[PDB]
Amino acid sequence: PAYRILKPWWDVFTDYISIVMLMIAVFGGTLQVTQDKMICLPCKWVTKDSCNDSTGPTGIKYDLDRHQYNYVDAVCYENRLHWFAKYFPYLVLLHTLIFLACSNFWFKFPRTSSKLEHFVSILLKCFDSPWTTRALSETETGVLDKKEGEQAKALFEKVKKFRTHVEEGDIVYRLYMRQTIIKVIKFALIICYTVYYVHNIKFDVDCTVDIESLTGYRTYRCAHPLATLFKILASFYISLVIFYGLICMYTLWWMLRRSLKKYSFESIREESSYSDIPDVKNDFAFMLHLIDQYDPLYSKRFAVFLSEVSENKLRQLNLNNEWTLDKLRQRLTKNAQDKLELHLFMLSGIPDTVFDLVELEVLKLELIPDVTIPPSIAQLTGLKELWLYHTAAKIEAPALAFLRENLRALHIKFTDIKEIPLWIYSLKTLEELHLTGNLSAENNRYIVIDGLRELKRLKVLRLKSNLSKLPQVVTDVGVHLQKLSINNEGTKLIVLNSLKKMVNLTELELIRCDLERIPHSIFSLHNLQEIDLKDNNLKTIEEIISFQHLHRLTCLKLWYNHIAYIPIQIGNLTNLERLYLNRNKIEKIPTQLFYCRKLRYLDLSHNNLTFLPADIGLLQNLQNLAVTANRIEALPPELFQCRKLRALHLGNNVLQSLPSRVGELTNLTQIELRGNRLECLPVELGECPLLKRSGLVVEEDLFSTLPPEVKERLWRADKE
Amino acid sequence: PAYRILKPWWDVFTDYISIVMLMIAVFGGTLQVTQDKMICLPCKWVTKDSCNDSTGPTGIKYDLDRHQYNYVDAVCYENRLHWFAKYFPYLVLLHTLIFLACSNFWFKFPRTSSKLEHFVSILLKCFDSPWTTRALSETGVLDKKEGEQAKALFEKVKKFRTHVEEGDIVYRLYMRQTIIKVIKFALIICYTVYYVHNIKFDVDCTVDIESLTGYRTYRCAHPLATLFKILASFYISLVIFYGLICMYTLWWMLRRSLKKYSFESIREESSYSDIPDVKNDFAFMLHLIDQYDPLYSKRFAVFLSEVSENKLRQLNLNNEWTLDKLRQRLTKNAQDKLELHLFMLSGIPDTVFDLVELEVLKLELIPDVTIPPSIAQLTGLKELWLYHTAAKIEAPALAFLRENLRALHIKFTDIKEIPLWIYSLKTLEELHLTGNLSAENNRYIVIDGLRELKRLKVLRLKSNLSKLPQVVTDVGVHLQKLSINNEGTKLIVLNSLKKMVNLTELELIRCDLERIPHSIFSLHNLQEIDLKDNNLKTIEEIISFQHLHRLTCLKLWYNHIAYIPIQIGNLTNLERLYLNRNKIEKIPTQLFYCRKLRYLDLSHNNLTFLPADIGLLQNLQNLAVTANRIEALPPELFQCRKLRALHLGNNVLQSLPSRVGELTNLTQIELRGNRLECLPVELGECPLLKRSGLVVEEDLFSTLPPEVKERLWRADKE
Repeated sequence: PAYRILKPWWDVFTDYISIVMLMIAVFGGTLQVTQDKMICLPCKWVTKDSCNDSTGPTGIKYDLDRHQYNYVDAVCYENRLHWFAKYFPYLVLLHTLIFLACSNFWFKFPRTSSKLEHFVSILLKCFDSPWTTRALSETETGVLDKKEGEQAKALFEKVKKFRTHVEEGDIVYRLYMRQTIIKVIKFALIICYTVYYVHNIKFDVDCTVDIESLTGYRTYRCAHPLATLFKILASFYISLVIFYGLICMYTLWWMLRRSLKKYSFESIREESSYSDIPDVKNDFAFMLHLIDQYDPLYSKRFAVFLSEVSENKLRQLNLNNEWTLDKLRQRLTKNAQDKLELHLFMLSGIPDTVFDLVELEVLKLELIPDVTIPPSIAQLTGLKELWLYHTAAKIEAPALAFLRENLRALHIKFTDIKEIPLWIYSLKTLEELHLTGNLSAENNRYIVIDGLRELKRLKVLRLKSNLSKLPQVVTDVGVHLQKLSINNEGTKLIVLNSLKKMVNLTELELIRCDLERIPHSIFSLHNLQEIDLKDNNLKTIEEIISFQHLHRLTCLKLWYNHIAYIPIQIGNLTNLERLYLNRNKIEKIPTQLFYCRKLRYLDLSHNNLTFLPADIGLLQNLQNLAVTANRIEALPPELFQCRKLRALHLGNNVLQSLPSRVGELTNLTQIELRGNRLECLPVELGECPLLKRSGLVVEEDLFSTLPPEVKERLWRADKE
Repeated sequence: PAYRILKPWWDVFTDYISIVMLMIAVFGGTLQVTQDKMICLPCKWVTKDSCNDSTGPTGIKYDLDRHQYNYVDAVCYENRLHWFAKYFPYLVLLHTLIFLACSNFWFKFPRTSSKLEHFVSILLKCFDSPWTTRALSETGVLDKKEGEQAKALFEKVKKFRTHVEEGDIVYRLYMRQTIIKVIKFALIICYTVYYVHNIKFDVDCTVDIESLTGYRTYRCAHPLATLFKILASFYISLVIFYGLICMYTLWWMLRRSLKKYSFESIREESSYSDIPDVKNDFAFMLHLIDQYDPLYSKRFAVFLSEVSENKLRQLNLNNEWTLDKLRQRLTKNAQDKLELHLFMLSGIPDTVFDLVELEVLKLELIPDVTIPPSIAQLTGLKELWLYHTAAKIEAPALAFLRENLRALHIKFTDIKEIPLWIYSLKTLEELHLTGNLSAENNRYIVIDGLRELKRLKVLRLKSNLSKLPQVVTDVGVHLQKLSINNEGTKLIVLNSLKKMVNLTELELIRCDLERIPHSIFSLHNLQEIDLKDNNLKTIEEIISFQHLHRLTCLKLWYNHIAYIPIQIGNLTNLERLYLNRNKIEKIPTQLFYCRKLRYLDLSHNNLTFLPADIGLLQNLQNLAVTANRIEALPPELFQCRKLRALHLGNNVLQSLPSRVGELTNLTQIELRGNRLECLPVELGECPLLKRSGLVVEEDLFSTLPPEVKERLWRADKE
């Protein structure tokens, strides 16, 4: 079958030498059996127990009939002919048979026969893999048949299983080594003893077989016809045995000096450049040096298929066949900005059809190990946002230039600096960046982001890296930043009075920065209009008067802090358009906060607030408000003065009764009252047009107290 | 075994000769084993160890028993008979076996055998290819799968050619085998024909055994000597024949130098020039196949040919794409033209030339494409887009396009992706260019043929131009519209543009001027101007625009203009003006002196007020001040009745003035992004405005009276 490739050249030569020696053995045996005789004649005069050997001549007569000739020849042949010459063909036959047995014993031993057949078959079908040729075709990738992809995946699995199963055995090598050694030693024996005894084949033989009572003679001389022929046959046989021994020594040295238990594949990965080709362990690399002696092409083809880069490409082609464009545009979803976005999570790579999703607007990556980005992403022109999460993705120069002028927002969440690609700074049209993952590492701080300056158009910079310091580079790029945002996730952000350098900062948001106060740099940042200081642990905030520097100060947030009182100086902060001070420890409300006549949106939930002053109606321009989880017990009438108010959130308070003045508020749309000890509700609450039952967040039992007309009105307003 | 085709006629003849030689050797060996003896008679009258041999006849009695006769016969046969005469059949057997071994060793040599089986298996399937028959028939329906198999066969042929042409092993082995056969035949002719005289029927032996026999000389008859003589004569004749054949083959191999295959006959007959000579160890195989049957060599040359591979790829692509899928993919572009666009295809499917309804064709990364005369079958085409698609043209296609192409879009990553024959067009009017073409010492040389477009009237140069080219300046003496976008590169004109007095609309996008050059003032015929993203901060140069007596539209948006110079009041001819994404904060009253103004965009600015002169612009129809800081709408805004779309989003509007219903002509308004509180009830009297034109949220929509809600739903519905 395929066993021809197992045998090296020196196996063919030895097999044919064995065939020739077996043939001469058979011919010698069949000739020696039916025709070998020994013609003996008596010696009349015997000198020194040996034959004397000393009118027309006459024939001597010995008075012996033919039957006596037969008897004496038989006896002389039986006793006085060397057993070496008599049994030559059978000895040669035995030597050839045992040589054949040693040659093919492993072929007939079922322990290793399974390994041999499995290895040769798998090598054949891997040399027959169309994927192997395509792997060296590149020495851009095409497409693999989905069925051929399945076949190649199954072949990969079977090859890995066979490697693990066979690299551990280590018996075939031992068997062939033993066979080689046995062949060498047996050749040595049959070249020593045969040549030692070869002179014993003589044409004439003197036998004194000591038979007189039946013959009357003592010594006899005999001619054996086949002595010349048998000597020639023995010479040819021992010459062939010498050749066999030469082959045995060659094979033994080749196997011993090579040390072929490990195969390095040192040329193929140096020529095809596939470093991901692992070396072969014992009982396997010997099987591969054998094939190399037959043909190294099979070795190269099999090593290419054992390569891991080949595995990556085959798996990527399987994925490319696996995904379809229609289902991709089906799964495309609206992101937090309601733009067409599909989060790429738990995916090793990217199918090649998805790069036809030209309508993609926002992208999100997650758990993708360094996927290659072909310029086919250039089809996805609308992609203005990207969310990088734990992915060291790799792009191509056309795709790089495409995303340079097609990306305006970006969101990086890297577990390491290497996960952020180096050519991101060439994407200079980027204006919104969202960084995550610690880059404030020791002795390499802010070195990679030194290229953030080069993003000249960077205008929104969201940072979550436990920033304990404001970088000089981030400060310099921040002079043209319109909105900077830093999330210290509990770490103490420090500015070293360098935040004031970013004068053109139109908005700023610091989350969990543990500032506990507002330095003069923030006040010196006059362009701030939207500001947040969440989880800064602020205790005293009376310095917000310096926020008067912010002439167009609109939104101010100091929520999630230790704040327990509100400065009277916030009265001079009339510019405040939006405010968010929840999750603090404030217990009262001062009359000065009501001077922020531009205030429109508010949130002061989860505080110890216990009353609502009469000047709340002075803040008419409010439209949304949240005061959940406080100590408010009654609704003052002035609270109902804010007619243009639309949304409310007043949960988890100690309120007990609801004044009918809530009916005065016509513009109300949503209101939260769940978490309060109310018993009866005024009917006027159901006279607000924009307010509906869905807008009215309140307990069901209190709603049952209202007239059924109010219930019907709320439901029928909810219907349309 | 398919190796029978590997055997030339002389190989089979040598095989038959060796078979006959083996048969006669076996016959001689078995007969010599069974019957070869000598019958000896002693000579009583001996002269000089020679038989002198000098009343009815009486027999001679030599006083010898039978066993003595047997003994003396054996002795003389062993001693006084020539070894060659006795061992002739075994020498013959040795010669036959070694001849067979020299015949088969290369077949039995695994190194050569692997290559031989690989070559024969590849050649058989090449002769079996379903595409070889078609290709040699043409010297047409092709299933996709058979095309895949043909391409795989091309790949395997290339692999084998790369792998084995380095060999030079089988040739050397066969040369050595032929040399060995020839020299061995010569030796076994010489020594045999010399010693053949030794075979005689009768021999004389003076074996000198007298102590046992008592005689001097013995004459023995060998019965089989005549038979062995006949066998030897037949065998030597056979050896002569074998040597003739071997020497003929050796000379023939040493005559034509089979190491290189000229490979010119088929390339000249079937017209496939890309069938070059194969190397050593491959020209050997091709020569041997030629010896057997050159039909298989011709069937292999096609898949060695490179025109064949390209034709097979083209055939596979054309079969892959059908008319129905192309008509399904036929869409409409933004120019209201029926548009079919193709991207990253190997070639041109020829089923496309039945869709005459196509008007705009777009090519993108479709390499090695030539434009066939079949495009004359498609006359409805009017725009061609070549995006990094280096295309060559055939004569009828270019002739048809010269009278049937009007607008051309060329996008290139390199100069050579621009075909040089495009200049010969004479009905081409609109041209759009995409790609850098600046150069050092040879700047703007590819476009030296741009002059050859005398029908060019509309031009667009997005070519990374740091300078205005000379040839474009020359060709500008007949253009109508010139579009320039240097992709942020600063544009240099420097008195090289004013010659184009025929220009009516000039667009300078991202030219990075930062200030308007003087030459543009020579364009009296200029009517619509754009200077987007040119970092313009001072725009006083418009004082010279009084020369432009038809200056109707203007756009200076995406710049850094801090203020509006009052001289705008002189440009009454302006009817539209877009100035968004600028740093302007105040609006001088002279801006409202251009009563012809109808459209205006002031988005993304530092504006905080609307002057009461806004009503002086009665012709105004559309406005966009989105992302500004306007607090309230002065009722003068409502003076302009023919307002038709307003964009007030992302502003600080607190309430909508009740005069909203006065503007009957209004068709859209934007109010999301503004600090609005309640929509006025007058919003219910809008004649043409609908919910589609009402850009506002549902929570502010609920403030509308339910009658207004019903009216808005009905207007949106139909």
